[PDB]
Amino acid sequence: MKITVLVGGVGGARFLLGVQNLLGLGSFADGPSKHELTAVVNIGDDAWMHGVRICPDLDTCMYTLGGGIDPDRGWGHRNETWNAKEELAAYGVLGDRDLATHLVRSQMLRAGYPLSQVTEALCKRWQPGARLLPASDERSETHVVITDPTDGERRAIHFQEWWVRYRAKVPTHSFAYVGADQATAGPGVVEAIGDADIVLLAPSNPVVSIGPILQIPGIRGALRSTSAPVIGYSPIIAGKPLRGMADECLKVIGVESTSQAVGEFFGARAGTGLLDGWLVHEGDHAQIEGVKVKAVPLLMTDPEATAAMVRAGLDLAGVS
Amino acid sequence: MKITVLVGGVGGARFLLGVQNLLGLGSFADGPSKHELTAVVNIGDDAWMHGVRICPDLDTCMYTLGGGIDPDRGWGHRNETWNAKEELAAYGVQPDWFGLGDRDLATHLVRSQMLRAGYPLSQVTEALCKRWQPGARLLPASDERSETHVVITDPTDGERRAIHFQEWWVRYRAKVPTHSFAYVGADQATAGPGVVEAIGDADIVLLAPSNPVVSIGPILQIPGIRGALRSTSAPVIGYSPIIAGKPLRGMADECLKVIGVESTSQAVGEFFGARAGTGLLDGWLVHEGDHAQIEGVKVKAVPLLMTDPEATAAMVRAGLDLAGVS
Ligand SMILES: Nc1nc2c(ncn2[C@@H]2O[C@H](COP(=O)(O)OP(=O)(O)O)[C@@H](O)[C@H]2O)c(=O)[nH]1
Ligand SMILES: Nc1nc2c(ncn2[C@@H]2O[C@H](COP(=O)(O)OP(=O)(O)O)[C@@H](O)[C@H]2O)c(=O)[nH]1
Ligand SMILES: O=c1nc2n(C[C@H](O)[C@H](O)[C@H](O)CO)c3cc(O)ccc3cc-2c(=O)[nH]1
Ligand SMILES: [Ca+2]
Ligand SMILES: [Ca+2]
Ligand SMILES: [Ca+2]
Ligand SMILES: [Ca+2]
Repeated sequence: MKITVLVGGVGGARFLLGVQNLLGLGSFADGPSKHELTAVVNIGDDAWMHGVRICPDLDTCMYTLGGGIDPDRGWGHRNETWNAKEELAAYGVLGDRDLATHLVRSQMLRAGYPLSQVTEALCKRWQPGARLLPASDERSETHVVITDPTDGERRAIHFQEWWVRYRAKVPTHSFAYVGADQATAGPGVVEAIGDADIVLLAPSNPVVSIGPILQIPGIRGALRSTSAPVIGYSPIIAGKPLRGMADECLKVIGVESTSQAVGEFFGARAGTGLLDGWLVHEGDHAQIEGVKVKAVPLLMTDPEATAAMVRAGLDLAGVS
Repeated sequence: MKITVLVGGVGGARFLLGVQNLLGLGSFADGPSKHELTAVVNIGDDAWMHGVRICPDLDTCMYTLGGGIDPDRGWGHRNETWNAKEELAAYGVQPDWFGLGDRDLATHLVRSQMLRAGYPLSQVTEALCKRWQPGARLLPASDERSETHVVITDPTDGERRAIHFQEWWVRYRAKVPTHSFAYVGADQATAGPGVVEAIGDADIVLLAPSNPVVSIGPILQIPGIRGALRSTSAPVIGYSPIIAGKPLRGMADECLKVIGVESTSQAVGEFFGARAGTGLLDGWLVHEGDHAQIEGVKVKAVPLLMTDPEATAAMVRAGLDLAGVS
């Protein structure tokens, strides 16, 4: 009755919604449920900005599961304004509702509360119906090393600045996980991975959403050691118009945007890797030595479809 | 050439506007500027709230002179929204009694981040003023902390408590029994950069008709500042903030009562005193129809309503004239 999912980004929040729907948790609860959902949430995008601490993935899971996301925009609060952002532009340097979260979190961190407890405190308001554990209570911020065009020097940029400003506009060389080597697995993270009935890798971006969770010392070891089946979900959805575009962050590490490539990225637990099973969308193929591969529908069209997706993860692992 | 004015918030900014219109400064600039206006701004109301630093007096002048102030509120931005404040309420956090506007919050965020990175307030203020272009030099009385505290009888328990000015003013609206003010940090605060010099090199120094106990007073509590006023060669002209028989914006009467000073122009004048003896004033202007005696102080009844920048401009002229300054 214990399921733990590693997540990052909007897609992670959507996958958790499916988990909740299948198991009657959170918004989808009819009576008190038989299951506990634990999310090990990416902190690689977290940043100090404008004197306040911003944790996008933890916030996106919290708001999404708490039913606070705007149905028509898909991101951000309902009836959001960006007046504070507007004045910040005028000052020459982030919704208003979003800022309140930031002020509260910042006040807690500066008063000594670790992020895990900041998160629990915010979740008393949102009541996501899930345990959202930050991968780490220490800093571990995903950066991108570019060739800077002012002087030609390699520089590390915060992933967030890279994504808006520099992506596809200057040469990019690698990712750096700033602070990761000095970070420890956040409270409960190794325990949540060790005691689970099943561990699911959400179909988030493998490099910058699941990937940085894996750079936290202790987390990768937990995954290799745990007796819970580990089932990963492919993030590659073929069949789009013009056959889609390759993933920009997989490009940075020279990894093809195929279910086969992302699968080899995580690799087989039978070997040095992390996966016992690997789900791909129907019509897609992957053969990976040691890894059970199955094509099923993998579109998170709504919680009902994601619930089917989660159900197929249990079945491949053989978990009830 | 050089005018230095001690100011609070809404009233100091309003008086400062009069200075600007009289001299063709800031928003009122019509051709080459012949004058330099320096404001020494009260920092006694400054407070940390929700993890961000609030400087209401500096902000209100900054917003007012820069054409951003809320016309009917007198504090905070025009067309302000309060969604961020609303969300703080929804999270159930404290204090829920202090209005952090969404537009206003950006100032607080930029200011808080710069101070935390070691920038002194004076530099934060100049930086913020590059966007607003107030047309005046807004000097914090000090780059160090000097916050007015209020000794009340707390209505929860009947106990004596000290509260920050913000809680006295915003939460209780000065309606709790009030016993004294403490200028916590003033004796340890150094006069801000340029403040003593602006007082010394001024052709004239003007005390805006701001709140005497909680707006001008706390400036005068910074050790360096009071000496500059006494030791300066520029005449010091004060404006009574009390228009006897006419209630005015703010709680000046309540603040005067705490320090046991009658709400009359003569009493406020004597509060500040005469430079001939132990005081600070050379001159002291009051509203027409008001009589005031101050030994050592030239007192002149003149119109004293800040109804508009043109009317205030005349008020400024009457100080120059009483000082004998051109
Ligand atoms: N398999 C699968 N992957 C998806 C679906 N929707 C989105 N994704 C993947 O989710 C990734 C983006 O999600 P995420 O890592 O959470 O970061 P985000 O950019 O903030 O949304 C994309 O690279 C997609 O490949 C879906 O329905 N199925
Ligand atoms: N003489 C005079 N004083 C005024 C007038 N309008 C407001 N005041 C005074 O100015 C004070 C407010 O200025 P200040 O203390 O800087 O504003 P605050 O800090 O925002 O309260 C009030 O307490 C009033 O007594 C006016 O027209 N004439
Ligand atoms: O009465 C109020 N005055 C508010 N003021 C005015 C200020 O608190 C006091 O009027 C001054 O301290 C005294 O003049 C603010 C000033 C700021 O710079 C920033 C925020 C506020 C918020 C309030 C408020 O919520 N209620
Ligand atoms: Ca298609
Ligand atoms: Ca004030
Ligand atoms: Ca000091
Ligand atoms: Ca004293």
